Amino acid sequence: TLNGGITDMLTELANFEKNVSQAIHKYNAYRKAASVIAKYPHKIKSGAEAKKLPGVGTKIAEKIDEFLATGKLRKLEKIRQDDTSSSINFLTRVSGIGPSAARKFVDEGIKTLEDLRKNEDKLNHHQRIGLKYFGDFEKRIPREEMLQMQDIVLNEVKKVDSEYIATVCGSFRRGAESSGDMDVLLTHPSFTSESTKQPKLLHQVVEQLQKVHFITDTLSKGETKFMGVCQLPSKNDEKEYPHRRIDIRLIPKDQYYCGVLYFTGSDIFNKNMRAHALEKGFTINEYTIRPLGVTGVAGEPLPVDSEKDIFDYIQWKYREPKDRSE
DNA sequence: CCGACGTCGCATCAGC
DNA sequence: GCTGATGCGA
DNA sequence: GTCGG
Ligand SMILES: Nc1ncnc2c1ncn2[C@H]1C[C@H](O)[C@@H](COP(=O)(O)O)O1
Ligand code: NA
Ligand code: NA
Repeated sequence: TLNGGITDMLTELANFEKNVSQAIHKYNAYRKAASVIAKYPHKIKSGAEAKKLPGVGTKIAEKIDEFLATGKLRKLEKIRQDDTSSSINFLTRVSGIGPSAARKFVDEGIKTLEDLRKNEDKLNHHQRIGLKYFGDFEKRIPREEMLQMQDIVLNEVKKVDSEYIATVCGSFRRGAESSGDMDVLLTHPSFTSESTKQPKLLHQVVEQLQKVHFITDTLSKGETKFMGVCQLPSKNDEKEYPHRRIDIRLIPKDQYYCGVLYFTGSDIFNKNMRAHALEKGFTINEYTIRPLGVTGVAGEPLPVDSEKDIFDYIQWKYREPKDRSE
């Protein structure tokens, strides 16, 4: 209502720049421009007013002038009508098809899901699974579902080994009523840096979840990370729950809790905590915490074993995930 | 002017 | 066959 | 595209 019309404009140009022009840097720029505006409690009456905000320059200021004066963006309308560009942006929506594949497909005449089904012998394992759950992937995951899903993973991860620590991070940790992705992090005492690579640990857990029919498909799998699809048990009378995305990541006990807080969020929280860490003399790198020197030479990573453990370094108190928004 | 805007493990591909 | 670049996803 | 050395 306020600046929703402008934000929608910037977000469209953002996706265009990512999928069509393949300019991730201009994509992030347009995305950042829409962010600061979405936090502005006032109706932007002119581009000059918007340029004041960090992330908005002259180009975006001029665009707003046209959007308010004419009622839309002239350059944006040409993009929408352009069959070639509008189709490329669509194909990328499919998990597996990126900005490169989408273009290669359109050149061959493949532009829709219907056209994809015909030429399925041209899609790899990932691209096929994506097409299969095209809609199920674009749907949001309610907290209640996340809770039910969590119990299963926790029950199965402990049922296979009591020394397994698994915590679902992300928006879920912050108490979000939604999620859209099930990011799980796990560790074991038998895995601590110096310890040799463990292709048995992650594989062990994955097999157990597939054993109870939770994990349906697999996008990619290795010795440390896992990416696939999952689904809750079919309910009586009612229709079965949609297929959801799930990522499992094995992390050492030395980088576990340090890696937990990072994936716990938020995106703004990481920035504020990264800057404050440097103010005291420490530097965060997702994995460990290093005490830099007078010239900035990071030293030997100091021991970490908990969530508050890291706060007991930068003179900060334990801030609850429900408040780690900013 | 003009270069920096995170990352990185896994699957597919190129070249040798 | 092995090595190394490129594409993809959060 | 937007910022800052
Ligand atoms: N450019 C860049 N650098 C570093 N981290 C980034 C960047 N862009 C996004 N993110 C992080 C911020 C969130 O923790 C996560 C997305 O959360 P999700 O719930 O998966 O949408 O990705
Ligand atoms: Na600005
Ligand atoms: Na895609």
